[PDB]
Parts: sequence; structure tokens; C-alpha cells
Amino acid sequence: STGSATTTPIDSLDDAYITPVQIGTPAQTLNLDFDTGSSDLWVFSSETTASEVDGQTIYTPSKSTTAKLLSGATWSISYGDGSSSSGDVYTDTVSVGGLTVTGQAVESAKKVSSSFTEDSTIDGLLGLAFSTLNTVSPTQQKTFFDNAKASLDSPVFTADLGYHAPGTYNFGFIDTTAYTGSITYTAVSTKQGFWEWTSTGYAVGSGTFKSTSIDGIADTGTTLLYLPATVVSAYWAQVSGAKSSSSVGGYVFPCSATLPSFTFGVGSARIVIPGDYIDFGPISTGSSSCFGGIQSSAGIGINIFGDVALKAAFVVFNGATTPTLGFASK
Ligand SMILES: NCc1ccc(C(F)(F)F)cc1
Repeated sequence: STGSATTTPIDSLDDAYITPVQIGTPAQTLNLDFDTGSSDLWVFSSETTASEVDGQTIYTPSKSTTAKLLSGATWSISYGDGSSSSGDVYTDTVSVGGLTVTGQAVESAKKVSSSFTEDSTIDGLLGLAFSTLNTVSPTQQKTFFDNAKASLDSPVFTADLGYHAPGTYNFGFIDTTAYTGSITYTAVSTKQGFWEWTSTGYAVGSGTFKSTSIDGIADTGTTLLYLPATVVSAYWAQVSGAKSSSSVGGYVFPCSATLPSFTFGVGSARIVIPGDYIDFGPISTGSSSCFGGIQSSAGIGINIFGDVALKAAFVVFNGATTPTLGFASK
């Protein structure tokens, strides 16, 4: 079997991506944020504290004839950005573009953090990292991709994020018309439960390629590209007027700048992120200072190849016996 759905940026900045998901019987469609950095399928629901709901579509488990309360199961997750959500668990039918999973754990949120309430376009998350990170207690649950794995034509899922445009999430197949050149595959470490790989280096604009091992995760649930301070300082040094702002909390640059591109290495292959992808608009409404899409991972502890990097490539999350990652120019 296969599944195919359109993913759309939530705003003019591509701050996040949403993909329609069908839950329950009859179908309740919610626009979820597919996150390859986490492993909980959680949704805004009829149980979420009223004041914490602000325009999101809710899942009403009592209106689904296939929904069953998972007795004694609770979940609570904390994200790298400081956001969090938690609640109880149900099992129900979930579908993504024709691909269906019966008895999938759907995590019903009783409480969400302010930044989830403030994003009216995101009805919850669909975790695509390894199931070892799933927070359901006392009995850990599997991911959507984990549950569908054996039924798929090929045990893979592809991410084709658009720049200021719709894109695609495919399950069980590789669309050979969706990219140019070949797909280059790289090793993955599943020790931290993330799609963790090692980049062979970088170049800034038309600059000389620096061969250096950069360990990081392929994360669709993170907006920006987080890289080591040395790499990031080399990039921003090419932008006249750019600096690191303590008040803003990162690198900022004059909105009138034409940003250089950024290349990352995938084995002997190269992925070019165009300059426009690194512009995240004014730091505050009306300001002539713009926020950068390339930031230092010094305070994080791990490098993150988020949407800024991933949207420049056709990305294969290969769930074979030994998982790998595939990257191609598009
Ligand atoms: N990295 C996971 C994640 C995804 C979305 C959000 C936000 F922005 F919706 F709160 C926070 C954290």
C-alpha cells in the first residue's frame, strides 16, 4: 500500500508545515504538523482546557465509533523550543492520503502550552522519529509510520517541502519525477531516537567547500537550520551589516540584503539552500532588521537540519532493517 498528502506552509514565512489527517469514524480531518524530530501523534481535542483552544480544529473521541480509551495511559511531551502538551490516550483509525492504520494511538491533549494555543493553523503533531521516543506511559506506543511499515510497498516515507508553496509527504514509494539527479544515501544512528546523520561539510555562497563532519538530525518539526557557531559565524560574515543580537536572541541582518546561498554535503553530493530560504522577515512588525534562518546550535546540544535545509532537497526517510536517509536536489 501507499499514501500521499499535500503539505502546506502555515504562513508567508514557512514557520511550520501542515498536512491533513483523517481520524476516527466518521472521519474527523485535522491539519497536523508532521515532525521527524518527535514520536507522539497528538491532537487538540474536546478534552483540551477551553482557554487553551484558540481557533484549532478539535478531535472529539466520543463521536468516533472506532475510538477506544487506552486504559491508564497518559502522555506528556516537552519540546526543544520550550513548548509542551499532555493528556490521555485513545486508539482509532488514522489515514494519510489513502494510507490507513487501524488501532493507531491518538494522543488527546488535555493541556497545551501558549505557543500551541497561539498557532491556530496547527491542530496537533504527527511524530515520524523512532518509536523509542514515544512518551505514552505505562505502555509505550508506536508511530504512524511504524504501524504502517510492513504494509507499505517499500518501507519508506518521503518529505518534499515547498518554499512558499505546497509540497508532498509520500508513504511507501519514491516519486522519481519529484527530483533531479540521483538520491545519495547516508548512514543513520537511531541511538537518540532521531533520524541522526553526519554531513560531509559546507560552503557559503560561491565559497570553497569546507570538509568537516557535522552531526545532526533531519527534523521537519524545526523551522530553522541550527549549525555549529564556527560554521554560522562564517556564513553571517558574508552579509554586510549582519550581527548576533542578544535582545532578539540570534543572528539578524538588514532586510534590504541579498543573502548568499548555503551548501551542505551529503556524502560526495551537495544540497544548495538558496539565500531567500534564509530570510525570516522583520524581527518585529515594521522593523528594517530581519531574522536569520541559519542559527547557532551552541545552546541546543545537537545540530538540526530543519525546514530551511530540508525544503531545498527531496528527502527519503528509509525505514529498512538498517535505516538510512536519502537526499537529492530538486
Ligand atoms: N519541534 C516540535 C514543535 C512543533 C511546533 C511547535 C509550535 F510552534 F507549534 F509551538 C513547537 C514545537
